[PDB]
Amino acid sequence: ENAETFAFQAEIAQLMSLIINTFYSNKEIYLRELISNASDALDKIRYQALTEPSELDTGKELFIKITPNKEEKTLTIMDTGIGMTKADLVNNLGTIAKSGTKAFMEALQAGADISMIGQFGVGFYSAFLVADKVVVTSKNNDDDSYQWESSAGGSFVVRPFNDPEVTRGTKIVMHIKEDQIDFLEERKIKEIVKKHSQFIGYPIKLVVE
Amino acid sequence: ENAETFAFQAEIAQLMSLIINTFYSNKEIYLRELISNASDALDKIRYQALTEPSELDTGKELFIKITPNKEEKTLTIMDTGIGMTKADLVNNLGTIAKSGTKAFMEALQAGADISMIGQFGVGFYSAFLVADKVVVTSKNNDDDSYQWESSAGGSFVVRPFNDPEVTRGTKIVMHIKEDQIDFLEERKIKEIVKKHSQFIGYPIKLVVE
Ligand SMILES: Nc1ncnc2c1ncn2[C@@H]1O[C@H](COP(=O)(O)OP(=O)(O)O)[C@@H](O)[C@H]1O
Ligand SMILES: Nc1ncnc2c1ncn2[C@@H]1O[C@H](COP(=O)(O)OP(=O)(O)O)[C@@H](O)[C@H]1O
Ligand SMILES: [Zn+2]
Ligand SMILES: [Zn+2]
Ligand SMILES: [Zn+2]
Ligand SMILES: [Zn+2]
Ligand SMILES: [Zn+2]
Ligand SMILES: [Zn+2]
Ligand SMILES: [Zn+2]
Ligand SMILES: [Zn+2]
Ligand SMILES: [Zn+2]
Ligand SMILES: [Zn+2]
Repeated sequence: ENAETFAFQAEIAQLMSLIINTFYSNKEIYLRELISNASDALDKIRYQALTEPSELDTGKELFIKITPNKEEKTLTIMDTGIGMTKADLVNNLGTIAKSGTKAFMEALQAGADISMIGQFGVGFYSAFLVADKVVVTSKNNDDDSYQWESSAGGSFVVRPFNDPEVTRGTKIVMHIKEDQIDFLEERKIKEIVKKHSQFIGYPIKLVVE
Repeated sequence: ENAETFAFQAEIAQLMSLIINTFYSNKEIYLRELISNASDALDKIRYQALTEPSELDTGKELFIKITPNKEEKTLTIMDTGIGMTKADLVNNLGTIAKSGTKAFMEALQAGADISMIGQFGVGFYSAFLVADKVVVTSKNNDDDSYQWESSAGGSFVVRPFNDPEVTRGTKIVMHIKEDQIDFLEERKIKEIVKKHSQFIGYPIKLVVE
């Protein structure tokens, strides 16, 4: 079937614009948030396999892999976690109100740090701190493989998409803003993971390109 | 199926090598060769539709589209020509010897201009003058959609791949070398097309991304 275009719930769109359009000095927290989302997805498939071992027929190895691509100005974060169905992508990454959204916009306006984002249940949108466009390819055992994509602007699209690397899990491809390309450096990624994601229970693989 | 890997026939591998590893000025002829190939593919479907109009059920509009992406350092040339089956990709872009290959290598080493490539029946490999990697998505009415990819290793891969943009024809994505990013400029492209591809009988659309 075709690409379908969804609107972001209104407060999510406002938060996005505020995220993209306001200077923050502490942008590195996007990586903490996305790694923390991958870890939760990994937990969920790990616990599921304790009663249902065949949920790992789509891949036993549980990990996160980070791939900076300086030539193309993309940062990719992939995990072999539970993945998201078409409905999860539509429901969890844009259309449904989140209770923390509006509160976080108000906290930011009052001068709170951007690093609080995860506490408000909207950590995924930290990707827009460093990215102009974000593409999410995801395959859950209960659905076919789909792709969510948004350049902000109040809407996102979801289309069918098969990636032979994603047999179960989520690949997030961030298209890095010109003023944020520092985050594509091997050394910078290593430092941020080492300093802010040192307690994650899965291997984090960093591949250079 | 999944990805299959194919060795280039020996002389083609040697020609690709000579082409990537020797400095040539007049690299700009790659665009002329690729457009000429697109124009041939357009002609073939055009003539086919004269007796089998249902060959145009997969798209009536006959054109070429050029898309530079400076961010991603890619240049895309796309046509709605006859397209290539899996077998065409495998047979016509690498595995079968062409009689002009060796003759072209010796002509090059004897100092002939790179612009003569087309006259030797090997115009396609001019893409590797400006690109490190070339990815070809093609769909022919007699087969499923497939993708050919090479970084000139002495081999190429062919995998299944659907691109909603290609319902019939061919899309060439060139990953442009660091020193050749000038070819991504709107001004330069138009000027190369205006001077060297002047008499092509199909619309050539340029889209700036
Ligand atoms: N890597 C992922 N794999 C599976 N689902 C994810 C992934 N990243 C995000 N999601 C889904 O998107 C939702 C929103 O993420 P986020 O905005 O970080 O909020 P939170 O993690 O606080 O729930 C998650 O709860 C989860 O359902
Ligand atoms: N855009 C295209 N669409 C369909 N077939 C193509 C395309 N480009 C190249 N090919 C196939 O690859 C072959 C090799 O092309 P090339 O190396 O330029 O040689 P020639 O064009 O002299 O045949 C072509 O003959 C054609 O069969
Ligand atoms: Zn989160
Ligand atoms: Zn199930
Ligand atoms: Zn479904
Ligand atoms: Zn990009
Ligand atoms: Zn800097
Ligand atoms: Zn430091
Ligand atoms: Zn830090
Ligand atoms: Zn040709
Ligand atoms: Zn590239
Ligand atoms: Zn010229």
